[PDB]
Amino acid sequence: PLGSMEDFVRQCFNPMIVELAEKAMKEYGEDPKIETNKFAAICTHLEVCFMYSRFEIIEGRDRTMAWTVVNSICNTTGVEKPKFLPDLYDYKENRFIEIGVTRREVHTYYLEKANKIKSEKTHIHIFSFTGEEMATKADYTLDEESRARIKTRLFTIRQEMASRGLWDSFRQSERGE
Ligand SMILES: Nc1ncnc2c1ncn2[C@@H]1O[C@H](COP(=O)(O)O)[C@@H](O)[C@H]1O
Ligand SMILES: [Mg+2]
Repeated sequence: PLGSMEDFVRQCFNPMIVELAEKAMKEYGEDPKIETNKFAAICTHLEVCFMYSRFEIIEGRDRTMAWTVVNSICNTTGVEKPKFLPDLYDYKENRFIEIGVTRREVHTYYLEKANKIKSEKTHIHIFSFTGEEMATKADYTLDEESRARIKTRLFTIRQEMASRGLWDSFRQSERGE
């Protein structure tokens, strides 16, 4: 009763999500059949981006199209150009957003992300599988039920992993970037 994380991924995520995630892994020479906890994390983070998004999706795009979209927004608006390539753009609050989904402590992950991107303008919003969240300046952007729907989906993933004996490994395998 330990299942295959690959089979879980292909069965419990939307195929559009799985295909984007495989595309993203193959781009970096990681194999979805091998690095399966990573495959699941990737799909989960994609699904959160899509649920969160008013918003232009950046994550999930081919890197040349993602930078085209970033540059196009930056040279249309005032906005500072990110050094990395965020997840979303918010046309309302006029800023890029980095979304994180973590199996570690949310403050730890948040500050890792803040330290990587070194931006005063890009908003960071971190979700955990425990239902904890942390967002830049305690500005949460979306309303309560929209964030609750994201947390609920995270719990559903976790329980469905547990059901297959996949949670233990998945939850223990996250490293710093
Ligand atoms: N569409 C995607 N393309 C590449 N990596 C992704 C995608 N969705 C999720 N991920 C993974 O989920 C997190 C996304 O990276 P970041 O956008 O820096 O939080 C990292 O764990 C990524 O490797
Ligand atoms: Mg991203």
